[PDB]
Amino acid sequence: EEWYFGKITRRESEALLLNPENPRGTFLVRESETTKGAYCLSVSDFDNAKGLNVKHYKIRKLDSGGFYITSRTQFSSLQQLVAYYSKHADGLCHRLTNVCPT
Ligand SMILES: CC(=O)N[C@@H](Cc1ccc(OP(=O)(O)O)cc1)C(=O)N[C@@H](CCC(=O)O)C(=O)N[C@H](CCC1CCCCC1)C(N)=O
Repeated sequence: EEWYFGKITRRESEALLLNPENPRGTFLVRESETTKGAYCLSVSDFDNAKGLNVKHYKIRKLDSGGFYITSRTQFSSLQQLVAYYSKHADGLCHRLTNVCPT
């Protein structure tokens, strides 16, 4: 239940997002399974080559500071990241739209 999904798997994230009900920009935030201390923004997309597909963006945190996907654009928290990208794609595949249901 969203937007923070905590310790779900990459593949489980993907199975959730890829519900055909879900529009482009459907998203969740999870822990990164593989980088410890990182988080992950997982977003549903579409192209006519791949069809329905998902992109994953690592969210790093500086020790000393803020959260980021790109290091020139930082946030003092995860809700501020999410609020930003809800208004602007700014290099993401798509603007954040629905939170992932379930
Ligand atoms: C295999 C994979 O998904 N890697 C992920 C990263 C990841 C790793 C571990 C995670 O943790 P976990 O193991 O739990 O999933 C979660 C996510 C990945 O590279 N995404 C791509 C972007 C999505 C895509 O275009 O696909 C990525 O960073 N692009 C970078 C940077 C691109 C830019 C684009 C402009 C805005 C700032 C980012 C690159 N190439 O310069």
